[PDB]
Amino acid sequence: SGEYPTVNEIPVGEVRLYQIADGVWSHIATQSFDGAVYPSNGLIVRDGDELLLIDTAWGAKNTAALLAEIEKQIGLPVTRAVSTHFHDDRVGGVDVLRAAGVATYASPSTRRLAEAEGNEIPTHSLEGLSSSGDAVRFGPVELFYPGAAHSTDNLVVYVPSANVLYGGCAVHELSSTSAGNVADADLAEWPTSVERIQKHYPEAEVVIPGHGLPGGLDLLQHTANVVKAHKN
Ligand SMILES: C[C@@H](c1cccc2c(-c3ccc(CS(C)(=O)=O)c(F)c3)c(C(=O)O)[nH]c12)n1cc(CNS(=O)(=O)CCN)nn1
Ligand SMILES: [Zn+2]
Ligand SMILES: [Zn+2]
Repeated sequence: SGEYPTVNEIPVGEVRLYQIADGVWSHIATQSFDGAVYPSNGLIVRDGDELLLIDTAWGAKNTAALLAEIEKQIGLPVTRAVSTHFHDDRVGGVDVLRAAGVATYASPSTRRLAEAEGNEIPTHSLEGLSSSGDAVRFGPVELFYPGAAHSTDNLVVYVPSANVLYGGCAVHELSSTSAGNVADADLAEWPTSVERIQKHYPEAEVVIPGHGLPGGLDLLQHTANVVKAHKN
């Protein structure tokens, strides 16, 4: 009823939306993985009379529920989606999106890694993001490649109209005391990549992690702190 939703308000298979700013929402869903349940976030950004989606809802059925929740709560069509890295919490549901008429995008690096892993594969390649510090415009957002962090391909997303920074899984929530799922991470490079984010988006007012509660710019330093402690 107004607070940012958590697993306890989200059974696996339901999706909730949360208004971040004018024309900016996060989507929250839950999924089971290796016998434990986790929340995950994505983003929705108004693009005139259309919507841009950032990341799936972690699974085909969750992503179908996401589209249904968007129709219920917003009522504008999702025309494009960007996946910010290759794991299932970002691309699982791309097939559902593609069958719903959504054009799906990711960097070539994400597409290659998704294909190699057996995950669903966005249709279109996002060029211009292969070097750390690269940025490109995509509808109402800027996509930024900070360097290797949670994964080698992770992208972050900035909504300049609202100073909203969606860090994806390269950014952790303030309550975290570990670095999450680090199987594909570069713990040595991650702090440098976070520093690049901090330098590029110093005016960010809301920072949204890939999992957990949004906050302010402090999430960036906190992430560097937990990653460094994990590496150690
Ligand atoms: C789907 C995704 C994934 C699944 C389950 C959990 C996560 C997590 C995660 C996020 C937060 C916490 C709480 S916290 C900051 O306090 O720790 C946490 F405890 C874990 C992440 C992530 O951090 O963003 N991602 C999660 N995933 C898959 C792979 C590679 N697959 S693999 O089977 O593991 C190795 C085989 N190659 N990596 N990530
Ligand atoms: Zn991941
Ligand atoms: Zn993640």
